[PDB]
Amino acid sequence: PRVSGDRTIQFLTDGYLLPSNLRKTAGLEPESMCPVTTKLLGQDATIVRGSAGIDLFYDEDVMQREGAMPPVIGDALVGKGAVHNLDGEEHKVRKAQMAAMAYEDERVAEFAPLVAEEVERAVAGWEGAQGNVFEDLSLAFGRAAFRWAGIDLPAENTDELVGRMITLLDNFGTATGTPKAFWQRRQLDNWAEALITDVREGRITARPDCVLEHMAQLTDASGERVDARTAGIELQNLTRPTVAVGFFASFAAVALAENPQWRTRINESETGREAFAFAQEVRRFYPFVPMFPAKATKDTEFEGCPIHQGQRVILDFVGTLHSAEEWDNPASFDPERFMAYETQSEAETIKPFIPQGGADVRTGHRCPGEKIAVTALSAAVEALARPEVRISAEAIDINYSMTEILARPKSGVRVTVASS
Ligand code: HEM
Ligand SMILES: CCCCCCCC/C=C\CCCCCCCC(=O)O
Ligand SMILES: [Cl-]
Repeated sequence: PRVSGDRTIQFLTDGYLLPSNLRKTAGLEPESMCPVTTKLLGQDATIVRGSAGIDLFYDEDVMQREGAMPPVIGDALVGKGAVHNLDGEEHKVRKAQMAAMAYEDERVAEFAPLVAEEVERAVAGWEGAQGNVFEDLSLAFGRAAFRWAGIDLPAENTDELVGRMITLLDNFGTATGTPKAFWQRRQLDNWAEALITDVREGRITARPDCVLEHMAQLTDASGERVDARTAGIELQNLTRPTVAVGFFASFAAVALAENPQWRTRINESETGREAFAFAQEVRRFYPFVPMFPAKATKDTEFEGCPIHQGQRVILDFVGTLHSAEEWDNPASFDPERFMAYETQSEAETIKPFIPQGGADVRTGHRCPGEKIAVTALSAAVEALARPEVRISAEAIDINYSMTEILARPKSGVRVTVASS
């Protein structure tokens, strides 16, 4: 199945609708698991979804990531030289050091009380006042992430830096926004490089064993220190994605407005199980990652479709999370799907549940921050569910576009907390 011509421009016009539009234009039936091939950025790109597509995408014998993400997105979103761009043993060494920070249960346990405290502070700010879920909980997540990582700055400086991260996250995916995103990336990289250099030179003392110390000690496969700007880029890759949970928190507020019986169950629970299941089904249901790219390292073949060395293979995330072959009633928002699961580690066993990537965290490129992200999102769900939180139901607060990346309600979701 092929779609003719170069469809690069259609990525910007279609956003999250791009993969299902191309499968339709190719003549596939709805719910087909067949790959579809088009041209993007002057080369072939084959779009795959579902369990077999996951197995292909994460097969590092045939897939590489260097050069897969277009720089206009990647250099703004994750920065130059980031772990996302690495392959092979160098990738494994860098990823081990980053997963040691984000993915270890004891470090997650350190994050949990910090994010609960910052969420509670944001929500207290809504009392008798006009709050904004996206802006205020993204800020709360960023404050928690800096405290968690051992980045110790005056409150005004932290808020300003977290604000730059929000501006970057809110703008990197559009034609109008990309100059703003690249401006913020420049300032943040200068800031993080200066901080790493200050730690390495002894001008700033980092808490022993904190994330900041470990990023200052970041080394490559030969044992040599990574340069200071790259280390600062990796420090941002362990703090900015926590800020980005604000997108899921905005959707969670929408979902709580739309699912008042689940909201009641969360408020009446003693266990946190409903809030966890609700947070997971927010990550399954709402659009965040549209798709993600890799490049073939050698000629190969996938379900009768030839895959040429150097072409892109694009895993369609929305189409996997919403595949009727992989899920029962995928268009239904239903936290019961996850009520039998107790931890994020257990949720990893669900093969098509890939909101932050698939396969294995330490041996592949899968996100190492899902435990942090579910911790932050669950804290948000529990605080947003409380009955004194009044979530706006106006159209600009509830609806979101599928044709712009990233997606969120235009207003950010307006909220207030009832007060006496
Ligand atoms: C809104 C929340 C988040 C989303 C939607 C998200 C999504 C993703 C996705 C799609 C990938 C690429 C997976 C692949 O290449 O196959 C990824 C990788 C990564 N994420 Fe997350 N993430 C989030 C939160 C976090 C958090 C909280 C952290 C750390 C504290 C984090 C750190 C990373 C890192 C370091 C990588 C690169 C891993 C590698 O290439 O080996 N992310 N994330
Ligand atoms: C031709 C290449 C086609 C592939 C284009 C892929 C577009 C990907 C768009 C957005 C990726 C979102 C990644 C998740 C961001 C949140 C975590 C973070 O801050 O790093
Ligand atoms: Cl299911």
